[PDB]
Amino acid sequence: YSEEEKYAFVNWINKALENDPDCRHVIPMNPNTDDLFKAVGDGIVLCKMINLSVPDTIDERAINKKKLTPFIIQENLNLALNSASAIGCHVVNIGAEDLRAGKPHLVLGLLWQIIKIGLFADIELSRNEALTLEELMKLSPEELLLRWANFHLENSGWQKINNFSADIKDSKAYFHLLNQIAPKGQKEGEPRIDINMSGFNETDDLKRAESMLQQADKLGCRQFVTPADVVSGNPKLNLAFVANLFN
Repeated sequence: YSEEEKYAFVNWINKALENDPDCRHVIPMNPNTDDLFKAVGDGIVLCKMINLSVPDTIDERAINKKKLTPFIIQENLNLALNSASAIGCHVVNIGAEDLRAGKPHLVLGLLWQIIKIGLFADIELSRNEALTLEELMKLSPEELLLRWANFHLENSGWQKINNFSADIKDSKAYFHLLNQIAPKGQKEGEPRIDINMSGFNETDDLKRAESMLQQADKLGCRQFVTPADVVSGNPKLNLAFVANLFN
């Protein structure tokens, strides 16, 4: 199974459910161990995540938290599966038992589907003034994102990209992106954040991804990729990192 996805998903979930009063028994998880696989076994985390991607999908009142017997748990699990299928996940290949047993590929497969949904949703249910608009509307989340990236990419005089894997491996594009995407101080009350462009000339691709990521952190966006995932052009993890900068 992908250790890189496991790790990425742990740090995302730890951040997402940091202050949830119902997950204190399991959050923060250790990204280097297989506790992501055991943590999922009671259904609570999954249900919670579903509502983060699509609000009001599961009633909190319907999730069982206290005194979890085996039956209560499978109820939690089946509820997670039925609701996820309902928001668009392809989960026909999994039942409560597989989750209860923490099967890697299955757990990582379901988690991604829920995460992607919430990542892409914001790009969808958010724009209008932010943009024939009707035609741009008929544009998929991923293409709309490349359109959005390339926009900032040219406003900074850097060349455009055609993808988020092979094209982003050296961090030079991500650097100008962060640079253009950073707060400028003009709003209700969000202060400017200027990012350090040194690191851009790091020479070692891996040392530049670290520097780039160090800057993404200032924005609160150091998620989904590690220097290694940036340099290997991981498509899934690099797509999620970019969608999050939009989001």
